[PDB]
Amino acid sequence: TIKIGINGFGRIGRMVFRAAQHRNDIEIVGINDLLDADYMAYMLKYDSTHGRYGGMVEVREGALVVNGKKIRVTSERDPANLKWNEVGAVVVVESTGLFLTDETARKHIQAGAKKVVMTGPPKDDTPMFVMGVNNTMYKGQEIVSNASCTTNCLAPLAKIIHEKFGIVEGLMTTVHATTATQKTVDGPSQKDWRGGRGAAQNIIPSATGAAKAVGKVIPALNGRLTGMAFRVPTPNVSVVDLTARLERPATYEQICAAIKAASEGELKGILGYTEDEVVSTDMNGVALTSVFDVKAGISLNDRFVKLISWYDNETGYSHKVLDLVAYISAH
Amino acid sequence: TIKIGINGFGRIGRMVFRAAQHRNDIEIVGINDLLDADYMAYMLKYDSTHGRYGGMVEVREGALVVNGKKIRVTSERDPANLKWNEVGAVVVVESTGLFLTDETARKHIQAGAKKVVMTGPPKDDTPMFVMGVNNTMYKGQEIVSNASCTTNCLAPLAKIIHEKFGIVEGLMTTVHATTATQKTVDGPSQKDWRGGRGAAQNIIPSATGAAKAVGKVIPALNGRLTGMAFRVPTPNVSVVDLTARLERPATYEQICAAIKAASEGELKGILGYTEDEVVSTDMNGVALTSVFDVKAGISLNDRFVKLISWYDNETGYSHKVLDLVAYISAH
Ligand SMILES: NC(=O)c1ccc[n+]([C@@H]2O[C@H](COP(=O)([O-])OP(=O)(O)OC[C@H]3O[C@@H](n4cnc5c(N)ncnc54)[C@H](O)[C@@H]3O)[C@@H](O)[C@H]2O)c1
Ligand SMILES: NC(=O)c1ccc[n+]([C@@H]2O[C@H](COP(=O)([O-])OP(=O)(O)OC[C@H]3O[C@@H](n4cnc5c(N)ncnc54)[C@H](O)[C@@H]3O)[C@@H](O)[C@H]2O)c1
Repeated sequence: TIKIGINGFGRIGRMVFRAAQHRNDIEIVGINDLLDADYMAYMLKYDSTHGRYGGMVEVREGALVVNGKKIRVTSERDPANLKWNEVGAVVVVESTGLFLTDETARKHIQAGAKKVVMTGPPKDDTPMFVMGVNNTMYKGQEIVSNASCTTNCLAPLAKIIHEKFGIVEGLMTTVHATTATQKTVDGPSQKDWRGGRGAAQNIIPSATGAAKAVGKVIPALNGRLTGMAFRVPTPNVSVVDLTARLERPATYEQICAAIKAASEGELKGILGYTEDEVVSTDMNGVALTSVFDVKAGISLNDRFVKLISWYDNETGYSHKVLDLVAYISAH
Repeated sequence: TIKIGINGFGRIGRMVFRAAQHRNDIEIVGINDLLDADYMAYMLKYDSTHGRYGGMVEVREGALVVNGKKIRVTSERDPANLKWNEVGAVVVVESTGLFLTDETARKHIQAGAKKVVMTGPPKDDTPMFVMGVNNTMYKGQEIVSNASCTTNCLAPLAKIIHEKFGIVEGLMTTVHATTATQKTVDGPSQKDWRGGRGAAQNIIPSATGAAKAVGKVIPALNGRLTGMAFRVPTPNVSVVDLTARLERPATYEQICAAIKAASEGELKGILGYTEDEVVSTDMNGVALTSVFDVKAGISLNDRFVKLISWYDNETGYSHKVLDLVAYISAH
């Protein structure tokens, strides 16, 4: 069993925790945040988006006891102090949002861990992996990134479309749920002025590197994709809108058939497929990283198409963080 | 002044009413809905989106008195019974959403009006006009349409881009505010299943003919544009995202300069321009039909670009309804 630590018990930290509770191959042995143990237990027990936790949670002698297993709780702001080897944590999930460079993430190795997975795109040349797209390119690196939720939705889709028909060029928009970085009412966001504006009141444009990042995980698409985002007033679940110019002609039904085939084969469990009249809440809790929406998209012609794919930005990404942990542990 | 009637005193009906109150060339002489005069006064007086009406509103002898002028209030379900001649209403704004064919709209002419402006796209081949784009093509027709809010946003933008650089092909997404057709909680929408789902809970994909309609008001673009929509949990203000392949190379700066020039010249008061870090609420109450957002869009390369333009779907469209009324009255 792979023993892991979580640094940052936030939306992703807690949903990674939840995702682990039905896996036999991974066990959480310690959690670090800026919280007392009793408060951590409360944050795990109750969830506005995903409902009440479906295990037993208690606090005993300053540790979390979840379904019988003791979990060390610490509140070290500096992860270099974490003594991960003392609880046998070999991989740390770095989900604070704050430690996205080699130097900062490597504090966990200074503290006794063997490997680290960042839960966001790096600010340096730390390698990014996306399950089902380029994870097999892993070369034993101690510190890696699982990219972003948006990259995890776009990349599996772009893989299939590019392999089957070729992407000459593509532009992406993601319509994305509100996140923790945003504000309830207009407030200060000195590095992202639009992102300070009240989240529930507004459609809020945002830059995103997620489309360009697809060219890092699919090198054939380097320079062939970019995009942007709109943040909107929903609490979870997002959607990619990819407008692509194709190398070779394909009707909309041929495109749908290729995606369906991929969802049943190579990308099973990663890329999914629906023909139902779905809305965002229908994807809340779905562990797929990309769910292609047949009826939502549209072709102008045989070489210019708009493709729509959903992603539960909390749940799917979190399950794939653990898939990446398992992958790098076996390789 | 041009004496007009309004049929359907809803979001558009009321915002058309509000748009008329600082024009000296148009006078509202009668309003029809399914409502008592006292309730109609209440609906005008108070508005969740646009605030309190800034005039005096009184009810006297079952008519509205607004700023000391008498306005007839009726509640005829069948517009053939409206006796528009009795109040001297020459043009009728048809804003119920129900009478979008020649035969249904023409009931107003049977009822004594001379011309009708439908406030949505027709279900038949009634001619559509967009101010600044094809209104000069008007040929004296009795029954016309002002198209949709979305077409009024996209058409002025597409006009500038096509005229300056040429559009090979384009695909549009609009991220659109909730409207009256939607439901507060999951409810019945037999002709539009997704649109029945709870509006405030969901991102809701939706079909729209607005991009294809641009090809009717700009014939050179026939067959070159299509698109779709996402409905999101905001009360007003929407945005167009146009992804276009260009006939000749243009930098993002050159594109912006062409839009700025059009906004100051030919399309002044129709298409606007901002370089600020705006969000949707900043456009609430803006009477422009298209507001180009410099910082939100992005070029992949000199021939493939994503262009973002806002629209207050209530206010902009309503002002342009009155501009069309004035135009058809003088031509
Ligand atoms: N929410 C999503 O949809 C999503 C999806 C994919 C990736 N991500 C990424 O994952 C990261 C976390 O996102 P989130 O949405 O979970 O954020 P979040 O704000 O919900 O969680 C961050 C947590 O880190 C804790 N924290 C802050 N400083 C700390 C420190 N010095 N030591 C320990 N804990 C600390 C906070 O108390 C909080 O519980 C970010 O990089 C984000 O971009 C988020
Ligand atoms: N709201 C927008 O953003 C927007 C923008 C552009 C165009 N439009 C179009 O304008 C039209 C009206 O839209 P809205 O959003 O104002 O709708 P709405 O539902 O707010 O208003 C419709 C009004 O018509 C009244 N009505 C219904 N049946 C009637 C009848 N038989 N006789 C008289 N009145 C009747 C209703 O009581 C209601 O007040 C629709 O075609 C819509 O697509 C709407």
